[PDB]
Amino acid sequence: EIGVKPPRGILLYGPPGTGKTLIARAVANETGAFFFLINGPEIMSKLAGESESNLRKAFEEAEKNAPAIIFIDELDAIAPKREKTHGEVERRIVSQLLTLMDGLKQRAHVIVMAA
Amino acid sequence: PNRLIVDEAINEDNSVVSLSQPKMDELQLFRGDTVLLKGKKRREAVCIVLSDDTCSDEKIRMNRVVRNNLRVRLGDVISIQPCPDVKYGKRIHVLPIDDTVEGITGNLFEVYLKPYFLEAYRPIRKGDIFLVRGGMRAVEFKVVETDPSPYCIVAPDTVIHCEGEPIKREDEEESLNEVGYDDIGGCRKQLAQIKEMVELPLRHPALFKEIGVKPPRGILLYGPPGTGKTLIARAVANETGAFFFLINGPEIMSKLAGESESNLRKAFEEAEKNAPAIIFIDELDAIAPKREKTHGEVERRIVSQLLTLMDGLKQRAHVIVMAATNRPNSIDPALRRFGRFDREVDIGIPDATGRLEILQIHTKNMKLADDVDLEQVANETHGHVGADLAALCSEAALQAIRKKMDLIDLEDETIDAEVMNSLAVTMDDFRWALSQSNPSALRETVVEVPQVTWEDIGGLEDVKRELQELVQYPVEHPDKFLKFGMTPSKGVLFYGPPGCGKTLLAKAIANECQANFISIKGPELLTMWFGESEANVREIFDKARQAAPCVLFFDQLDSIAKARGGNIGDGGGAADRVINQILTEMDGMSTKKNVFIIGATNRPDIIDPAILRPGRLDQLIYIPLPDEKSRVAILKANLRKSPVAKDVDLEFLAKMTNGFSGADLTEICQRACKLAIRESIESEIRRERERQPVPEIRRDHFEEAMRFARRSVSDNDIRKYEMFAQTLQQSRGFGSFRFPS
Ligand SMILES: Nc1ncnc2c1ncn2[C@@H]1O[C@H](COP(=O)(O)OP(=O)(O)OP(=O)(O)O)[C@@H](O)[C@H]1O
Ligand SMILES: Nc1ncnc2c1ncn2[C@@H]1O[C@H](COP(=O)(O)OP(=O)(O)O)[C@@H](O)[C@H]1O
Ligand SMILES: Nc1ncnc2c1ncn2[C@@H]1O[C@H](COP(=O)(O)OP(=O)(O)O)[C@@H](O)[C@H]1O
Ligand SMILES: [Mg+2]
Repeated sequence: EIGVKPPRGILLYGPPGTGKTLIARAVANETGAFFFLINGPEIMSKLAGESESNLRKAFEEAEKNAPAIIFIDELDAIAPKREKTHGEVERRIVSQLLTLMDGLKQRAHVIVMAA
Repeated sequence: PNRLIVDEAINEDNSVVSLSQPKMDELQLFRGDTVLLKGKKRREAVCIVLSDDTCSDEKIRMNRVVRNNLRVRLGDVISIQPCPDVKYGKRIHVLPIDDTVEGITGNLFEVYLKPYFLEAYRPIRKGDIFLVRGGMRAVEFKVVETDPSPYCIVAPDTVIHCEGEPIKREDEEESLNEVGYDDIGGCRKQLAQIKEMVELPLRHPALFKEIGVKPPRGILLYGPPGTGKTLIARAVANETGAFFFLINGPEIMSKLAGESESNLRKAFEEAEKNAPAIIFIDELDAIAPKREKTHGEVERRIVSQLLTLMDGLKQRAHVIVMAATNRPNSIDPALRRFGRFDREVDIGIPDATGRLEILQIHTKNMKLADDVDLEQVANETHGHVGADLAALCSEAALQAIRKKMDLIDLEDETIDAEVMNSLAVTMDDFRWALSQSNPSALRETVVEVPQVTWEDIGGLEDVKRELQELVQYPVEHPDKFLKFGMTPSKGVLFYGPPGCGKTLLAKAIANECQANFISIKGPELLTMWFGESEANVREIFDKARQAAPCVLFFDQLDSIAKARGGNIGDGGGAADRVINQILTEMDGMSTKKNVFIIGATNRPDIIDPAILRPGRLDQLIYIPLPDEKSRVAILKANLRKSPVAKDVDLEFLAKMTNGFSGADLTEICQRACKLAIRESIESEIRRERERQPVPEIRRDHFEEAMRFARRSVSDNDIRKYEMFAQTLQQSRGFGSFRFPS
């Protein structure tokens, strides 16, 4: 009705153990729209190149099964500060995540949540 | 004459234009001919030209479909030219829009294309979108192949096939939402320069060949973050139809030896492969610092690679390399050479009209009420940058949303249409968003607003007028000073006994006046380091110079400014060296920007006279102890909000309070009200005690109040301030200036 931009990026931050994963599971159990969860350790465990494919496939499936709830638990694993980082694979994953974040055209009805 | 104002059609379908017959004679265009139209972002249209008796000479009548094709709206300007040599079509490929054929399972060809193309000889182009009625819902099509290309006349023999993959709504929405020259506000002159460097050689290279010069291939953009450098780059790249390649400084940088060089080489290889291209290197400052300044060899290696790449790039390629930086002085001077971004284009903080344009751009899609006024928001956002303005609009939308949550039920999926239509952006929403938004030009100098207004300040009417005039006359009336050919005054110093309103007169300007306010505590700028204390002075003035018109306020200026050379204990001359840095900033060899310097000092005699000369702090205003009339105004101003008993005679208090300062009167008001708090608290407690009053402060509260009050400034102290103001009078040409005869 008002033609505005919904906030696609939601960032939950705080001391650990507070229940961000608890909120993640609560959202997953109780959202009618499609849900798919990705973890920082899970992405980093995968070899070079396949993590690229995993992230792209996850986002593609999310926008395919619209609406979608994209959750990245332990985001700092996959997006360490570019000012202080060494791994080029991590740099490329940061660039890929940035591009995919900018990719949404808002007709995908896909929300991205970070803990 | 070719340029035409876009006008509404009356009976015209997708392939006819209705124009004035006199212009048909002027342009030598005959009825029934096929005509070529070009619009914004490189869109071409072929139409059968017709004449109309009701069309204005400068206007062209067209329907919605072609305007949507031509990406032009009513009031825009389009080009009209003959389109000869258009042959009949052999085989044309059409493809429908995905959202127009949802649920349609009929034969697209027979139902839609045949009635539309039956014996009509409609001209078409590759990429055209035309709307055809019929069936159960009007169907749009996208023309993807034309034989011949890109123009053909659809003859009856033209084999028309519509099979294939329907076009997604993604490309259609991108075409409308692709950035362009319209999405830029507040940078018209810089945009014109960039047009001259980029668009003109592409449009008319014949002029450059005639004069035999090669236009520069590099444009350097510098300004505060978010001012629109990347947006300008993308807009100029999209309008020229050049492949926009974006490079960020951090992601090029790598720990491995030579990897950043390889990244730059590969990027330039991709740009030279995909031509025309416009390389954009954001954060150029971090990637390419000064080779002699840096000690890490990788930075100098990156700079040398960039030099060799941009030098070998100029092989008559169609690639233009532009970069954005916050501070151009950090960039290596080897880059500033001929070529290698040989021209620098400056993007600044948006002005009032510029930010008004930016708000109009960012609210064109948004629904707005009739109560909301855009010029108001343009005024109130004093130092906001365009990105901040877009965030402001979004935050106001979410403001309306959080207002209207309580009406809508999140549980049910059903939506009410009237509740939906009620939703619109209101002025209150912009006010909230502005209250919870920051100016990025001043985000570093952030401070709370104590909310002081000119009506709050009691007395000082002559001094109040001068502050209004000095801050307002240049910015509000710039042509008037040009008419008289003299620059305005930009310096004020307040000296007086403590508590008389020196800080109030500055806290009023921070709110009322529409000028940026950067606030400085006295010893704030000083640093224990050798070269930082003077550097802090430089950066604070640079911040104020950037966000002009700005009011720079030096509270307790006596600490910063001393008569110089007083003693060797001043940090080994560091204190006296800070003076010299301030002296050049106020009055040095730089163009006088709209930076108004105000200083509030208690003791002015210690101030360096080089500060107090005209041109730095030219107007010295003495704020005395309030007089009988002034003390009345202070009392009324303080008790304006508080409920006061009618039997209180505020004029009587001012008569007995002979020498009390301004803060002394405010203490009495606070003390008088403080006792009234004590009385109401006890009476309320007594009511609780008995079970198991004073709506306005009475005159009885005042009588016990004054006996606690006292005079902050002694008689001897006033004499010192009184002595100083007398010297200024003695310095002037004696006697009231009387012109002879
Ligand atoms: N003319 C006045 N009208 C109204 N209130 C005043 C006036 N003068 C002083 N006050 C009151 O004095 C208090 C603070 O005074 P203020 O900060 O303006 O003093 P100042 O002259 O700048 O002193 P200092 O030299 O100590 O910094 C406030 O409560 C303010 O309302
Ligand atoms: N209010 C709560 N109710 C139930 N469980 C909680 C609550 N707060 C925390 N937890 C528990 O703490 C864990 C949350 O850890 P979390 O902070 O998500 O780890 P990390 O932040 O390191 O990923 C969950 O397993 C959850 O069971
Ligand atoms: N002159 C302008 N007109 C319209 N929008 C602008 C303008 N300047 C900046 N913006 C907004 O700022 C955002 C982009 O910020 P940008 O200027 O690209 O960052 P930076 O210059 O720091 O790289 C865009 O959303 C754009 O709408
Ligand atoms: Mg003060």
